[PDB]
Amino acid sequence: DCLSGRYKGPCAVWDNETCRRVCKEEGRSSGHCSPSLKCWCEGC
Repeated sequence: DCLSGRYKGPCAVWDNETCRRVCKEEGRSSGHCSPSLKCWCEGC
């Protein structure tokens, strides 16, 4: 998996879906948020 390259900011309980969409956009499985308020994209 990788970290989004288009998402930016922290990622908290209100940014997970954001990951879902941004990671979907790139064309991955979905974005998963990290305990380190980060946005991963899954399917990398």
